[PDB]
Amino acid sequence: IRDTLPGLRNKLQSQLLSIEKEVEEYKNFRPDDPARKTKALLQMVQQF
Amino acid sequence: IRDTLPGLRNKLQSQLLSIEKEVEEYKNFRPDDPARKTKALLQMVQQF
Repeated sequence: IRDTLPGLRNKLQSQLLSIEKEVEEYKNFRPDDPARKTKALLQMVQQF
Repeated sequence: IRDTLPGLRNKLQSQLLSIEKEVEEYKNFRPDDPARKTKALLQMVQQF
């Protein structure tokens, strides 16, 4: 199986990269959190 | 005295028109400004 792992380890390391950004918001989410709620509202309004 | 009044009235109406727009965002002001602070922060960030 090896002799391909460095190709495959990178092949799914990039996959982990493509989601690590949103995983930051998702690790510590608690309902009713005013800080996250208002920050999301502000960025949504700005992009709108 | 009564001849001059129309000019004063229209000029002061124009001046109140000038100031009312600034009063629009200044209808209310409470200590510690719970939401005005966030709104002004967003305005400054967008301006920057």
